[PDB]
Amino acid sequence: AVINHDAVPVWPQPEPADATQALAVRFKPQLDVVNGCQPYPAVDPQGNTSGGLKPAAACRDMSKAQVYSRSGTYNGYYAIMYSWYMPKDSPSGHRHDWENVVVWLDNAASANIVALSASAHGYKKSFPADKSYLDGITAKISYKSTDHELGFTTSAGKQQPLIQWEQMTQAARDALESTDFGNANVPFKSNFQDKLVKAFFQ
Ligand SMILES: [Mg+2]
Repeated sequence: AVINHDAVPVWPQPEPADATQALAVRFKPQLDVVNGCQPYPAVDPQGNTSGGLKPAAACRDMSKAQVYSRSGTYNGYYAIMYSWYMPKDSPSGHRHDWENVVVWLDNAASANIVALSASAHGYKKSFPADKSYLDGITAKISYKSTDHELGFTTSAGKQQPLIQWEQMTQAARDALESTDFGNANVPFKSNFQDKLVKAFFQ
């Protein structure tokens, strides 16, 4: 069920069990939280989910940091979607926030970044990928309200422990599929392919 936002444990990053999981670890992006909440854990292995916060002192604890990913393919390219949960999106807003960036690769072996798509109010798209947004192969993402949205940045960011959709318990996947996050939507549940279509760079 729903538990207190600050009581959801950080899911430790496991060793990658296969090449899908190792690749998502390798391309884990950096996030520069300019304003608003830090990323928090949204789900635990029993399928309890975050109750969020009613619309930053309650969502600034760096020890709660977490990032999610799901991998797949679309239209001949390889996609790794990285997603963050924030307990609220309140520029002065609503309970819960789900944001995601898609790192597009030509294929999972060559693993050349061909484009980046960042969620915003649709998707901002950097295609061909602007190298000033990459630290090596590490995309530099911002989280900022001017609603809080993702964007690309040249500023260095921070990283979080990654738990992948492919590494979660079934209870956690079921909870992410079924839970009402209100104005926010999990972008890597059964809508994953639909979101990749919207993120696609043409
Ligand atoms: Mg937002």
